[PDB]
Amino acid sequence: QNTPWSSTELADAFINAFMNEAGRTGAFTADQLDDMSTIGDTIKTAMDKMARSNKSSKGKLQALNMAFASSMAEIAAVEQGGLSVDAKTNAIADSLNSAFYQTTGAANPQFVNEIRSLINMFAQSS
Amino acid sequence: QNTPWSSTELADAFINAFMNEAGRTGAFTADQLDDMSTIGDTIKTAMDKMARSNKSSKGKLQALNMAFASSMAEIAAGLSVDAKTNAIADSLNSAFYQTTGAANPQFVNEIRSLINMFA
Repeated sequence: QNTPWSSTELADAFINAFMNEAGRTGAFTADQLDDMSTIGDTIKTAMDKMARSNKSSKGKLQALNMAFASSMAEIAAVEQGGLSVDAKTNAIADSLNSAFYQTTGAANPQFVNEIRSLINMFAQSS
Repeated sequence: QNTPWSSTELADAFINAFMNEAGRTGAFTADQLDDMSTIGDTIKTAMDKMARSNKSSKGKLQALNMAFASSMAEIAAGLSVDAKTNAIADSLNSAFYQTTGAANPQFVNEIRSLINMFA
């Protein structure tokens, strides 16, 4: 029903809202933000192609959105520079929540807590 | 050199190796393989352009590799989940072997863990 992946426009809106908020947190280096932007742009491109094949779905956009967030988690956990992993984790979580609010009018604590766990998981292997 | 995100050619090789092995497992539907192929093609193209425009980096290749691996897993997520997950794992191992000369059980275990969290 009320998800960021109900359409390509809202899915784009989610990624763009996240990118804007990530930058405003100040928790990430310029290079880290550039890397996030690259992932976001690539995911949006994929979403656009699937939309055009007319075999797209909320589920497929949802999967690409999870891939986007998983990449964000990896950038936060792996790339060095800027603040601590704990600060980065809070920044990713807040930036995701902002994206959920701007596209759905509500938070998504289940999704965000999953990304929190994912960051910790990636952080272990370093 | 030694990892799939060491260079653009190795990152492409990883994605192409994965797609070929994914098809050979027989665990995925034609539509699933098509979507995987589209996402793979999109990422490779982005990387190829980045290399030539001098906007590439290790950070972007490693993150794009995670976007790919997480996409392949989630696109897959019909048949049983464990069978699909094992197919995703076999495809990852084959891709690591063909690009780095060895498997990467650590990476695969992370992907397994990633699948469990989202499910």
